Amino acid sequence: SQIRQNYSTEVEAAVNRLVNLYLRASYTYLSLGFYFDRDDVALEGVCHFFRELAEEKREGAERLLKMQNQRGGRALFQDLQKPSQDEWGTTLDAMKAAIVLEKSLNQALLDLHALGSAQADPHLCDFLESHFLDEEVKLIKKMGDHLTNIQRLVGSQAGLGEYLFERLTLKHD
Amino acid sequence: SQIRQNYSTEVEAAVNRLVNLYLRASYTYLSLGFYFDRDDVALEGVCHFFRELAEEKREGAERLLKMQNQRGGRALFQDLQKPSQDEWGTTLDAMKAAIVLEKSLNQALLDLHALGSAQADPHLCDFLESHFLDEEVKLIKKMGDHLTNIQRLVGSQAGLGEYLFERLTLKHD
Amino acid sequence: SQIRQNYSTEVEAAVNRLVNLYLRASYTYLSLGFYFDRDDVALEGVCHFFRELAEEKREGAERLLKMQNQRGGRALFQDLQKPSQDEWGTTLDAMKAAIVLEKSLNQALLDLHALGSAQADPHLCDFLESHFLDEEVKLIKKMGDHLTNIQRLVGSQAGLGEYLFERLTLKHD
Amino acid sequence: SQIRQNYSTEVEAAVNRLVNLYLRASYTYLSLGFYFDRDDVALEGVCHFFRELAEEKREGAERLLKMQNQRGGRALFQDLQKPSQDEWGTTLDAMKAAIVLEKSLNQALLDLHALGSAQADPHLCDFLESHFLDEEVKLIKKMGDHLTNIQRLVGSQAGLGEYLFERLTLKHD
Ligand SMILES: [Pd+2]
Ligand SMILES: [Pd+2]
Ligand SMILES: [Pd+2]
Ligand SMILES: [Pd+2]
Ligand SMILES: [Pd+2]
Ligand SMILES: [Pd+2]
Ligand SMILES: [Pd+2]
Ligand SMILES: [Pd+2]
Ligand SMILES: [Pd+2]
Ligand SMILES: [Pd+2]
Ligand SMILES: [Pd+2]
Ligand SMILES: [Pd+2]
Ligand SMILES: [Pd+2]
Ligand SMILES: [Pd+2]
Ligand SMILES: [Pd+2]
Ligand SMILES: [Pd+2]
Ligand SMILES: [Pd+2]
Ligand SMILES: [Pd+2]
Ligand SMILES: [Pd+2]
Ligand SMILES: [Pd+2]
Ligand SMILES: [Pd+2]
Ligand SMILES: [Pd+2]
Ligand SMILES: [Pd+2]
Ligand SMILES: [Pd+2]
Ligand SMILES: [Pd+2]
Ligand SMILES: [Pd+2]
Ligand SMILES: [Pd+2]
Ligand SMILES: [Pd+2]
Ligand SMILES: [Pd+2]
Ligand SMILES: [Pd+2]
Ligand SMILES: [Pd+2]
Ligand SMILES: [Pd+2]
Ligand SMILES: [Pd+2]
Ligand SMILES: [Pd+2]
Ligand SMILES: [Pd+2]
Ligand SMILES: [Pd+2]
Repeated sequence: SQIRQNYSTEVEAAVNRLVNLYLRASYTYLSLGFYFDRDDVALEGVCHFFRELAEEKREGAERLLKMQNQRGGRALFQDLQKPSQDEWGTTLDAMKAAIVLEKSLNQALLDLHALGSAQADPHLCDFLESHFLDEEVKLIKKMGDHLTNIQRLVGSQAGLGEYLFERLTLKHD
Repeated sequence: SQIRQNYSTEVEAAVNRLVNLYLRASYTYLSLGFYFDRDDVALEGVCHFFRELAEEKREGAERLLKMQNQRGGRALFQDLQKPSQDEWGTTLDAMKAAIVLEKSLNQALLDLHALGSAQADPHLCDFLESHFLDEEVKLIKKMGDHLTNIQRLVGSQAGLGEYLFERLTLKHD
Repeated sequence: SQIRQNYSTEVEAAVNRLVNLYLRASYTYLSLGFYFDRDDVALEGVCHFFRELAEEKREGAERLLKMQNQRGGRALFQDLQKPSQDEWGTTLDAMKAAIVLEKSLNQALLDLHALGSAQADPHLCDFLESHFLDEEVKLIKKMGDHLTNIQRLVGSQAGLGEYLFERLTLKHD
Repeated sequence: SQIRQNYSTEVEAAVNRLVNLYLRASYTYLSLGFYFDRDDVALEGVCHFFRELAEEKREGAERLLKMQNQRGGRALFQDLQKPSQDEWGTTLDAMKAAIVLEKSLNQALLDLHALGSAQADPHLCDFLESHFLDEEVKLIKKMGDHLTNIQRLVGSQAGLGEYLFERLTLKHD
């Protein structure tokens, strides 16, 4: 209790929930990544795109935890539920699932920001702005762009389009 | 009056008060620093920790003054009261006094931010966020950590614990 | 099914279970790390030791998943249960909990190796040997050493001993 | 006979057979490589992929021979039969033939390892593990991945898919 100042029990609880959501997202991306690495799926560009996102979500959770400790709150961890699917279908299906996931994280961030604004907590506000809200927007725009390109490349020749997208948009170094 | 825009007389007065509080804090840290440099106290790690904080508070006051001029307000200086003590007791006593001081500065920042939000002044809001609120949080967490370690090192052997903290946590380059 | 060769359904299931155990361990270390970063605990050496172990357990899970895909098995993820404690007591308590955890992972590795030897699967054997069994042994020896030193430093002056261990054994760069 | 120790006549014979199988494989890859270099086939990415595999199989045979001499066994060479085909069809046909070949080599390695484990010959075991079993697994996963991508790229437009795979997956420096 020695440092805690202007940090409500409600914000503290909502930051712990958000941490669980970011770790859940990280776990979802780990599964997406290993799915595309299956010898019967074998799209390497799609597998590391999803593995970079896993790392990013884990880092987001870690930033939230550091902040919680900086404000004198107490981290409380809960079970992490498994990803929503065991098999993720096509690149199109996966990118759709990813956007749905990012939008749910975005909405949780907005819900937390609204809470902090109602709680008169400008530090929370500035933290969430500078570290999460803009990265989320940029990420969702990128996924939106990917999805449009995937979608354009379907019809008639789906195997061909899925290969070319991975080779020409996704793949790497 | 040629540039001043959306900058109330109330915010202007509160920024001048905050400048006085930061200079008061800087002066308090100058005294803490020279106290630990006394030949009958002689803890050099504690003396420069407090001298870096003096510089930081002075710079915070200077940032506020620059902003006041940028917005077309007018700096007005008042007498600076002397620090609350002439002798600061133990490292434990001093770190406690320092935390009390930072928390009072933090609360003044929150009070100013609330004022600026009530005044519809988003520039003030962004200024205080990006430059003061987060640094204050980080500083108070660091002092909290120090205090916990000091506290742990007492009982039975206080001289020994105060020496070891200065040597092993504080001291320097 | 195009590549899978000499890889039983039993080994595949046991590798998925082991992956869950390594991720659980990683999560346990994340919680231990943030616990020691609390302003009312404030032992930084203990916090990053535990954060390096979190990364190591995550990497172990990832190595297992890559192997599973190399052999044509299918990764299946389950819920990750939360760590066994919300508060981890002293450095001594924490190091004890860590050793218990590593020994349970070690035993799971031995159980999997025995399975693979009973299944006539020399690739599994060589994989587990070269990548997990020796690292586990080395890690447990290191934790054992830490625990002995912690234990030596208690009696009479526990706060002092816990500070000195963190400063002189643990802490860092 | 001056050095030979714990090395059975049965293992020695099986190592000579395995050497013949690796040289046969190397010869098969030499033929696959020159087939794709025909002016009426002309897929350069597919031709050097197969030429790197020829070199790798030759090196595997050479490693086995060196080991045989290290253990005091005697290399005995037999006729090398010609590859199973004179013309290898499409890239798809060829990659399928390659996987069949690697899996037969893998099975021969497992059969030799089982022999050495039944013969109480831990050196053989460690040799085969560290030098052959893992490389074989990794190679077969890579071929599996290739085959999946080839397969995806067929239907309707086979010429186009075979060109794009060679250009975008296979080809080189
Ligand atoms: Pd506290
Ligand atoms: Pd991958
Ligand atoms: Pd990648
Ligand atoms: Pd990847
Ligand atoms: Pd990658
Ligand atoms: Pd990348
Ligand atoms: Pd706000
Ligand atoms: Pd905000
Ligand atoms: Pd704000
Ligand atoms: Pd003016
Ligand atoms: Pd000094
Ligand atoms: Pd100093
Ligand atoms: Pd000094
Ligand atoms: Pd100094
Ligand atoms: Pd310094
Ligand atoms: Pd505002
Ligand atoms: Pd603000
Ligand atoms: Pd604002
Ligand atoms: Pd398969
Ligand atoms: Pd830390
Ligand atoms: Pd550390
Ligand atoms: Pd740390
Ligand atoms: Pd660290
Ligand atoms: Pd380290
Ligand atoms: Pd074995
Ligand atoms: Pd083994
Ligand atoms: Pd073995
Ligand atoms: Pd001999
Ligand atoms: Pd060629
Ligand atoms: Pd080539
Ligand atoms: Pd070639
Ligand atoms: Pd070439
Ligand atoms: Pd090459
Ligand atoms: Pd063996
Ligand atoms: Pd072996
Ligand atoms: Pd062995």
